Amino acid sequence: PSLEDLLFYTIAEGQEKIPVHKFITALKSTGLRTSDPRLKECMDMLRLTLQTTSDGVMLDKDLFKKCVQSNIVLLTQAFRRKFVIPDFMSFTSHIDELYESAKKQSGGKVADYIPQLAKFSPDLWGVSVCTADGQRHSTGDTKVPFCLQSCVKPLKYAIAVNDLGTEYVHRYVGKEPSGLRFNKLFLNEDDKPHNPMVNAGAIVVTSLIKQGVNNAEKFDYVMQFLNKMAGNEYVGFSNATFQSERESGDRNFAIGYYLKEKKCFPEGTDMVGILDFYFQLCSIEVTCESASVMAATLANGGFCPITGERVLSPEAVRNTLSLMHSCGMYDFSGQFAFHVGLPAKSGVAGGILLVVPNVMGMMCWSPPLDKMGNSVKGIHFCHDLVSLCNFHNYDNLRHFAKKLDPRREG
Amino acid sequence: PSLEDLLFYTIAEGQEKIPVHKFITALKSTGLRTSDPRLKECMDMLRLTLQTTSDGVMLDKDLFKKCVQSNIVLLTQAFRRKFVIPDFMSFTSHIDELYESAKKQSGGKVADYIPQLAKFSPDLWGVSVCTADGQRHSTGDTKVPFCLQSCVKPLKYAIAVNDLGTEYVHRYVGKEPSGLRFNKLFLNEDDKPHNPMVNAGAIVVTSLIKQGVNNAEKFDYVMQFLNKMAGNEYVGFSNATFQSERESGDRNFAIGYYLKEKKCFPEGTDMVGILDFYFQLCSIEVTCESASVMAATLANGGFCPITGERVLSPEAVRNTLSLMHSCGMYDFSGQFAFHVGLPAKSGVAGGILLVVPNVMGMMCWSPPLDKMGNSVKGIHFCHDLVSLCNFHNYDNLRHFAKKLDPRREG
Amino acid sequence: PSLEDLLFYTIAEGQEKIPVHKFITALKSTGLRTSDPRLKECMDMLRLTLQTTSDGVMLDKDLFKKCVQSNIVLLTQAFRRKFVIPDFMSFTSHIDELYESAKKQSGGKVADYIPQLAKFSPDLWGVSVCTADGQRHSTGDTKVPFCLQSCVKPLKYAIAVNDLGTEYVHRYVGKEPSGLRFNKLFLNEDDKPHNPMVNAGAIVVTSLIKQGVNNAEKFDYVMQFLNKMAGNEYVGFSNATFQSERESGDRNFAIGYYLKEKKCFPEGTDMVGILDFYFQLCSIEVTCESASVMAATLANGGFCPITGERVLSPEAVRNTLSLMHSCGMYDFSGQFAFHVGLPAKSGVAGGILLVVPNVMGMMCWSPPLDKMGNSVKGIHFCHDLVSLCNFHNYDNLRHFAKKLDPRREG
Amino acid sequence: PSLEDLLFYTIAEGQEKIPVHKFITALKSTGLRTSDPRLKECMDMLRLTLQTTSDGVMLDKDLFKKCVQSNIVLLTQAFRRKFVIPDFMSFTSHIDELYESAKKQSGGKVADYIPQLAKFSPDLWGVSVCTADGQRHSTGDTKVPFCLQSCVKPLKYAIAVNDLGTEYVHRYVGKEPSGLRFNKLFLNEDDKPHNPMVNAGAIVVTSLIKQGVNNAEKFDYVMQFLNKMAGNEYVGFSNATFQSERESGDRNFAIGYYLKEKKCFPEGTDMVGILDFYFQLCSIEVTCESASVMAATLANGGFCPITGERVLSPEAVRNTLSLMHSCGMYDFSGQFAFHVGLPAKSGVAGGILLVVPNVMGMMCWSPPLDKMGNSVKGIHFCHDLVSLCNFHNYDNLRHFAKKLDPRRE
Ligand SMILES: O=C(Cc1cccnc1)Nc1nnc(NC2CCN(c3nnc(NC(=O)Cc4cccnc4)s3)CC2)s1
Ligand SMILES: O=C(Cc1cccnc1)Nc1nnc(NC2CCN(c3nnc(NC(=O)Cc4cccnc4)s3)CC2)s1
Repeated sequence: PSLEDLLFYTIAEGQEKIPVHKFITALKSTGLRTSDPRLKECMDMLRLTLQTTSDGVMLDKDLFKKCVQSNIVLLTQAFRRKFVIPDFMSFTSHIDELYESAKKQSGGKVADYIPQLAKFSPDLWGVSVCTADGQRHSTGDTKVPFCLQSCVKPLKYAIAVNDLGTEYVHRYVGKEPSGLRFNKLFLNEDDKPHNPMVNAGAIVVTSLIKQGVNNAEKFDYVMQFLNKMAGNEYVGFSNATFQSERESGDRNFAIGYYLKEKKCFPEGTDMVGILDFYFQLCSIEVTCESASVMAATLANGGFCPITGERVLSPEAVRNTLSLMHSCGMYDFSGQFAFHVGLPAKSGVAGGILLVVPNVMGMMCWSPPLDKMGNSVKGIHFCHDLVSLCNFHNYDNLRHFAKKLDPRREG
Repeated sequence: PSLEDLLFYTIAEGQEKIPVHKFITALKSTGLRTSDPRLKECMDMLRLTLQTTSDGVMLDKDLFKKCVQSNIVLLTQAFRRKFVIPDFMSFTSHIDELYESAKKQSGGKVADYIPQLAKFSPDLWGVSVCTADGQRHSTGDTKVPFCLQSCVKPLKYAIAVNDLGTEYVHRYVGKEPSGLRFNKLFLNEDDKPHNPMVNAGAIVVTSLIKQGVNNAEKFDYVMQFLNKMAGNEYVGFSNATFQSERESGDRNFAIGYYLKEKKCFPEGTDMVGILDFYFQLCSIEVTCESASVMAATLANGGFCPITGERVLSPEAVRNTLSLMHSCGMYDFSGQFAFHVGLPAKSGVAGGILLVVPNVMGMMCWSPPLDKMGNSVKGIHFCHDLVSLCNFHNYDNLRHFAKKLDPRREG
Repeated sequence: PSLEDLLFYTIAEGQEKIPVHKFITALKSTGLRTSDPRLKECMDMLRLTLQTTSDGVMLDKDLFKKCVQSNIVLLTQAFRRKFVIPDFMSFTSHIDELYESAKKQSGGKVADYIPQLAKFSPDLWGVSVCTADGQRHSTGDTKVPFCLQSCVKPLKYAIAVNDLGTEYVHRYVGKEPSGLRFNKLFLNEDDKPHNPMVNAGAIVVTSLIKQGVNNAEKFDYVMQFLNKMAGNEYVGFSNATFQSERESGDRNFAIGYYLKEKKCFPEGTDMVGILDFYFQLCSIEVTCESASVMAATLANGGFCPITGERVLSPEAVRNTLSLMHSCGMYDFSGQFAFHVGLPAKSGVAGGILLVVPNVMGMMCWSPPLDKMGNSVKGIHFCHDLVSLCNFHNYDNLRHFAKKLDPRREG
Repeated sequence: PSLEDLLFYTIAEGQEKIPVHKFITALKSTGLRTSDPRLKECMDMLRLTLQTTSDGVMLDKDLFKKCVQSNIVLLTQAFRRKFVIPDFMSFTSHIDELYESAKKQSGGKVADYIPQLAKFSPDLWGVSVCTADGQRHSTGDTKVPFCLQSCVKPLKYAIAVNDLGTEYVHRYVGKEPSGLRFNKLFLNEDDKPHNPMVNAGAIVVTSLIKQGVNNAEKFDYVMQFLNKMAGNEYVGFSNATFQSERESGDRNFAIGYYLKEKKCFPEGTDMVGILDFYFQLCSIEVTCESASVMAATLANGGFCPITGERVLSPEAVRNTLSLMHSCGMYDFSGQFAFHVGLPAKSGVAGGILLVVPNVMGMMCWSPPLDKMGNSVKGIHFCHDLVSLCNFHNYDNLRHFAKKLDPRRE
């Protein structure tokens, strides 16, 4: 016996050779993408042999085995229906009506704080899925770049905990939501910002990453880090949005100066420089496809699902997902933690970085904000998602009424 | 083939009959207890045949089939390692070290608010486990009764949601934590108490249960409900602490009068009576074993693990562990949700009703409280439990560092 | 060939004969109810032959032919999927999600003008469907009686036109919406009330039905008419709300006196009597199921869908849905006609008698009104219904984007 | 089996030749025209073969399948009587007497506001039909050009909603009829014009189409759009009527200035320029044949029936037909909505752009207006049309007394 031939016969279906197109649509139907980095040796040796013998698209038992030999384990799990969502193509059908039912929520106002987020169309709306096994799906404006704005706050918090540890990082920032009037206090009773998901806490966290080095290297360090979270998909930077947050952030200068007064940074901090490094991290660009892999990295204990690389410590991922649970959606956070129960994080460009732990990561994006600062279609979509599947933090995996469980068979 | 004899041959050893004592120690090894209600028919048929032959206590393939036939389904998955914790014997050993390393915490103050919760010894300490499949283990003072006090707050909330629905119940009480700033206000900004786990909201929740009938019937109904949650194990009532909580609750009279003047009850409420019903519900007695079954009912989507009866709707259990996560441990709730990540609920008698969703339910009890009102040994124990197993709400089930996962084998 | 044998084998599945329950569940799957009046000969001879041999309960070619022969035309088209909605069982599933998402609409104020509409619970909520072919479905509090109030205005208008004709009836009442400046004037520029759906016009309409006869017979005639419109389902009368609307309708007395002054009644009118008759018609009781059949008569050209009886002339049906289109939802009529595009009529009890011409009739009921006077959940439902299917008056039956069309197969 | 011969055998009538005229008159009898754009490949190859062996007008089994092969789907539905109106030739017979009894309205007065609508004869009267499947018929003066005047309001409203969407567009214009003591207020209570079908509302919608660009491009953009709506039939422009409407529209200037005062345009609007663009859009020319195809695109969910192209989004068509229902016939709208129940739009030149949804589009035209501004022969025709068939918005498709159903056999 051998898994290469075991896999060979499962696609061969009693015939003696496999057309390679029949193999890739079998592959593409599992939800994997042929561009997947863990499939690259196999696609290399398929493209080589559809050159080697350009006659017959067809593959004998060793022509198949020489091609899938080096990734065979991940193709067995794909074809033996062992991915976390086994019937991925029903799931994407469901994603599609969830996307298309959120698509007709009219309302919201595009953030017009700066000329750069007024430049985005209200009818843009994209959602991208990446599961803990690399299965992907997108619908809508998923390859359109936009800035994370404060979707970067969990990502930089995780990096800070990864290099520094929870105890150090939480000498300087709290771990609870403020209370839903204190939309306007900077510090809790211990003179620490309430948590890493508010501006005062984010600014303090930004002050802890890669100390002792200038703002050019730190930005690279976070970008090197954000690159691996996305399995090297698109992570960019829009200098346009940086310059306009550069002279329209009197609040962050207010927070920055208030924090310097009450001695909330580590010794030797250049506060004004930390604000610029902060403003830059907010102008970093992604698409929903790029970002959903970042989200799935958090869904997968800190391992990038499409590379197998250890990006974040499990301690870092854990803290980041518990604070996104409770403080991730501005004033809607408690309502969100009750009704949706998923770690999510919103940003003013229209992003919602969503994580369904142990299953998948997501990014939803539509620029029209509601009156608390959260993308309207994102909020609607994430409600309909939990109303349809047992993904809520406190749904039961055995008795879940008439919800769906994409993790299961029939 | 047939499952009854298959089970016969796995116990029989290739030998020709099974001593009845070896069947029961094999049974107890899975963590079940012979008193299990879903095992009643099978233990009935053992007591019948241990009358027939008062020596020759060994059992045929056929007579083994005679007793186990009618509970064979849950006896096989018991013996095929298909319970949520398959190696239950080691897990309780680990529970045992956790219990006995928490046992050495000197500190804490026994509640002396009343002559009845001060009359309890500081050295009592009991921990009880019930898994979603019915496996049980206890260590320490697990069978001595004590009152839930405000461990009953999630339970009566669940009942309320069960009968009325989330939308009705949350016309009258919020669903967010108040904030470690607004721990001293009675109402949120919408003139509703912040959440069902603080006295102002609990009192309001108590006013919604089974309206239109007098307080004697109401108490009976909550007691019937608490009976099903515990699989008909011990739930009692201490008239002593009822009289001493009626004699010292100017706190609740203040809250009640404020809620009654401010139009926060449903119309036709006899507020002063509701306070008595409220005081009554807090004086209800349990043991840690009884209460852990109550807890496991919540861990199990609303099905009592030792009877299989659907007690609470999944909507009620989901909401109840969602509010226990964010508002369950008084001012320690945010620190608790961060470090422990389990829905828990504390009470001044020394109780912590703990839930590991999809795994197990628990009750720890030791009357010495810390200065936030939480049992000292209870808090220490749940820190050590999550520090040892990947039970935290946002641990990953695949990559989890140096933690242990009792759900798996080798 | 034979129409009965053809049906026999289509259900028999090639097997022996048909268990009587298999035919009955097959029947209910088309959406008809065994209570259907045009099915009653077939059900008479079903229980007639289930006394024949108290156990079979299986049915030959010629005993199946024995029962269905006399309704065979209506049963084959039901079983040949030829009703206006062929796959009725998903459609009701969809109605079910529509009902359950509107059920979460918090808002509204229950009418407290009278002690009789304040007595209703804010959470009562029912929706029920009857198609032009008699297929029925219900969800929620559909069997609870409530008064039509001014849902009766289209019905009595229809009665009036049926007996007198369009030209006579519109000597006394207009046929346009007044305009959202003239929501508060009684007469249009021709000294006629603007249309039959506002109180002055309804009051005038009440003055033309069965003139020359006393008010006791007049009420009987309208009740006989409403009986036929509902296929003899529930139509009642609340003398409480009648007595309470006559003691508090100074508005209507003002209207009556003004119309009497300006000579807007037919000669020989006892105006004060017509007001009493008008108040009576507003206190007529229905349930959502009864009233939805009334609606379905209007969807069906004036033929009762569950009896085949011609109740209203097509001239009356056209005009009444033409006026319900433009003047039916008080001040919300123009906004409703735009977005919903369905003839509807709202009433203060919380009813919306809604009609999808050529498809189905409906009645939704929830007592919370919004501040234009229309049931909140009723309005939300009719928004989502049209947001989901191509039922809007000026949707296209061929190119309709991603809307659904329950009228079609695949 | 295969469709070309199934069609061949249905026309051949068991015989072995088809004269080409027998196929073509069979074709016209369905109401299609040989000029139909979705038939031109079949007609190109038809007289190609009446050139190849140009004596012998007859068609073998293989020669018929060479000619009809690329348009076969639309040729079978035509011949299997599967168009929305199957007996088109009786229906047009009915259209003929409906036209001919309306020819008998003496009355009305021709618009003489400008010398260009006074130059038209009161006895001009044309009606043209285009069904949602492209079947056509006309009677009378159907090839005579005239301007849309305010027949353009539904068309440009649709263009705006197609590009802008319902919610944006109705930030600037209401969606209700005002009420008929209020044929004279400019703005409703939210300071928006009542609806896109009155001059103040139309002027505002004209201000939302293709903002930020010059007036020549804007006009071209609307002209390209109207061209697709008519399947590239006649859409013109009367520069004469433009000069006389810019010369005599002080109320529109009155309206324009009032709307400027009350902040009713989007920021950066050159109002006086928007009026000029508005005056141009009103002087755009059509015939009743061209215009009936425009109507049928609205009858057909936004697809031009004689080209198959998607021109308007289904949302745009829906909104434009709801507002033509209720505000389309000036002060006569409510009476028209009641008795006729069809989305229609009238114009000062004498046109009525009529739509029977899911069936057909129409344009009736006779310049004599009545005292509310609607062509008398137009209004009379549309009463008798609905008086004869179950086309009213709230007729029943199953029980309709003694009316006709041209949709049925
Ligand atoms: O006469 C015609 C025909 C016609 C055609 C052409 C020219 N003229 C007449 N129609 C009429 N029908 N009913 C009439 N008499 C009623 C007296 C009782 N109501 C009221 N009276 N006063 C009121 N005040 C306010 O509402 C305050 C307010 C708020 C907002 C706007 N305005 C006012 S409401 C209704 C009127 S007149
Ligand atoms: O006000 C709002 C908001 C609003 C809407 C609705 C209710 N409440 C508030 N909208 C407005 N739209 N237009 C306005 N001003 C223009 C002034 C120029 N015209 C005229 N002037 N005078 C005129 N009367 C006559 O011709 C003859 C006549 C007849 C009857 C009585 N009296 C006189 S028409 C056009 C209107 S205000």
